[PDB]
Amino acid sequence: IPEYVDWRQKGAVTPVKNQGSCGSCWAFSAVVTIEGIIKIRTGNLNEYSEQELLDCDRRSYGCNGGYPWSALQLVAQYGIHYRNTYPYEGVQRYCRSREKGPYAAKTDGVRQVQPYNEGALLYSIANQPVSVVLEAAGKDFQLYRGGIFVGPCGNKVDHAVAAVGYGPNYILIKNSWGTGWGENGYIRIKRGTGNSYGVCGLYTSSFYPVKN
Ligand SMILES: [Cl-]
Repeated sequence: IPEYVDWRQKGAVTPVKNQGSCGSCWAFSAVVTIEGIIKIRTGNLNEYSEQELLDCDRRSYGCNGGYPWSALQLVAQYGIHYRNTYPYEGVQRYCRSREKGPYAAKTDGVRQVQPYNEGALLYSIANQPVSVVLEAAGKDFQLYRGGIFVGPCGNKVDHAVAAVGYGPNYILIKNSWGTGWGENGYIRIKRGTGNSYGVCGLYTSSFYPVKN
């Protein structure tokens, strides 16, 4: 695998968003991976709808929270519309996918990374952006501005984000808290400690879509 990865430099990452007060991190996580795989597979970089997942993933709980893997399964079975055709309203509503015309994109499956395994996650990121989870409730994570973050933070994960790259001592993470948080919306999380959870629980639960 390469020494350095950054899918932004391949034009596979859309601008940073802000989820607001809604508990929709799981949908923003999933869309990052969708935007990435469609660019890698088709050549187009486009913004897809987090609201559609919020409204239509019957296995999640709207603004109470949810699962990136179930969002990705829904996109594998049905598809997803463009974000501008189905914009973010910040509250759950009824599923309006049928009123939006044919889907803009569709994947063919979902895969899971074996947990607590830094190298398995690195291998997946080299192929495409990966949905991951972490503990974001600590003040240190909330006040982060740049550099390689070593914590403090525990492993009680609570927040889905996306890994869009890595380097020798870090993994590169795109958050959905606006550009005003972190390194222009991003954080470099330290890798290579002697902790099997990863720092901030980073290796707890990672998934990615597949698209023939
Ligand atoms: Cl280091």
